[PDB]
Amino acid sequence: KRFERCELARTLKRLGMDGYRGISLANWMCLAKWESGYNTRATNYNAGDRSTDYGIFQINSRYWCNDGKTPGAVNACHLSCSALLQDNIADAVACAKRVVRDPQGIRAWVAWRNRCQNRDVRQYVQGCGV
Repeated sequence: KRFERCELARTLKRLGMDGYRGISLANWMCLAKWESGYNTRATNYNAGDRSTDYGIFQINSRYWCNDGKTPGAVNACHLSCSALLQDNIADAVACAKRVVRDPQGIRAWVAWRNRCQNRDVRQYVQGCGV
């Protein structure tokens, strides 16, 4: 499923993302936009370390979810990576919350640093009624 901008903004808001650990909804939108283009079925294979990035937030299998094919990986969100490929993003959001509960926070995603950190992300939630 490829969410429409505002559709996703309200979806994230309903799931408790707005201001979760100090992160505004606009930042989460900016993350999803650059990570997957709002696409829940997005996946990126990293041939170098044999891990795969899953879903709307492109969450990595080495640490966050289990796919049974990433060497010496852990499953911190205690989810099968399949859970991160559903149209319903509740499980993915629970995992994204787990990710930011770590020391880096939203900085865990290099894409957020490159495309959202110290940028104007207001645009992502304008007109969405959030």
